[PDB]
Amino acid sequence: QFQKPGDAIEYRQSAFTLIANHFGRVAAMAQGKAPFDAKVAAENIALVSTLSKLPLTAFGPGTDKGHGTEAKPAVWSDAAGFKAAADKFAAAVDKLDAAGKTGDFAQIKAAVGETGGACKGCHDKFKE
Amino acid sequence: QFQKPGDAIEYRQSAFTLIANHFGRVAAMAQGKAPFDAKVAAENIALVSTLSKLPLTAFGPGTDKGHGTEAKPAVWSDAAGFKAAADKFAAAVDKLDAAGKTGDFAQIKAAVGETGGACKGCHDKFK
Ligand code: HEC
Ligand code: HEC
Repeated sequence: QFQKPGDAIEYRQSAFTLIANHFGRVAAMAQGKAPFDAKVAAENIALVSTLSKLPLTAFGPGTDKGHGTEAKPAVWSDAAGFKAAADKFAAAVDKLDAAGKTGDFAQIKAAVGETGGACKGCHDKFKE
Repeated sequence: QFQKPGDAIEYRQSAFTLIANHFGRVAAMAQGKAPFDAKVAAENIALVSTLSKLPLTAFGPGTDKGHGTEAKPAVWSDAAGFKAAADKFAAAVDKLDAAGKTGDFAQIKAAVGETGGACKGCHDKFK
C-alpha cells in the first residue's frame, strides 16, 4: 500500500538496494573474491529471495515520475515486456534459492551468473 | 559488507523504509483502518522481523558520511545509548513476531504499540 507515488518509488529503490547488497555478498564467494561459507551464502540467498518479491509490486500506475526515479517510460508502455523481465528474474531467483538450499558451490556460482544476467537484462531495457 | 561508507548509509535508509512500510500495514490493522486478516498481518510481521535485523548492522565506524544522512553524531558518541535503543527495538520486534504467529489481535496490537514506541524512542535521541 503506497499513499503517494513517491512512496512506491522510494520503496522499490530501497528494496533494490538491499537486494544488490545481499546478492553481492553471495557473488563475491561465487567469483572467488571471498572464502566460501555455505551457511552465510544460504542466509544471504534467503534474504535475496524474500526481498526479490517486493520491488516489482511498486510500479503501479502514476509512479513513473519524480522522486529520483530511474524507471524508463517503457516500464508502463511495454508492461508485458517488463513483466517478462520480472518473470525471468523470479525464475533465476528460484534457481538461486535452490542453490542456497543445497550448499553446492558450483550450483550457487551458476545461479549467481543467471541471476546477474536477469538484473542486467531488465536494466538494459527499463532502467536509466 | 559495505565497500564505501555511503553504501552503509543507503543500506540502512533502505531497510528503514521497507520496515516502515510493512510495519505501517500491520499498524493500520491494529488501528482498525483496514480489516484484520491474520494471514496478511503475519506475512507483514514476518517481513518486519526479518528486516529489523538489518539496518542497525550498518552504523559502523566512519559511516556518518559517504552519502546524505539523518543519523545524529550521538549514534557514535553515545554508543551505549544507541545500543540500548537498538535492544529495546529488538525486544519489541520479538514480541511482534510472537504475536504474528498466534494471530491474536490483542497481542498484535499490544506489540505494535511497543514496537512503535521503540522507533520513536530511538529517533528522539538519534535521528
Ligand atoms: C526489472 C524486471 C528489474 C530487475 C529484474 C532488476 N531490476 Fe534493478 N531496477 C529496476 C528499475 C526499473 C530500477 C529503477 C527504480 C527507480 O524507480 O528508480 C532499478 C533500480 C535498481 C537499483 C538502484 C536503487 C537506487 O539507486 O535507489 C539497484 C541497486 C538495482 N536496481 C539492483 C538490482 C539487482 C542487483 C538486481 C538483480 C539481482 C536487479 N536490480 C533486478 C528494474 C529491475
Ligand atoms: C535506533 C535504534 C532506531 C530504531 C529502533 C529505529 N530507527 Fe528509524 N532510523 C534511525 C536512524 C539513526 C535513521 C537515520 C538513518 C540515516 O542514515 O539517514 C533512521 C531513519 C529512518 C527512516 C528514514 C529512511 C529514509 O528516509 O531514507 C525511516 C522511515 C525510519 N527510520 C523508520 C523506522 C521505523 C518504522 C522504526 C520502528 C519500526 C524504526 N525506524 C526504528 C534509527 C532507528
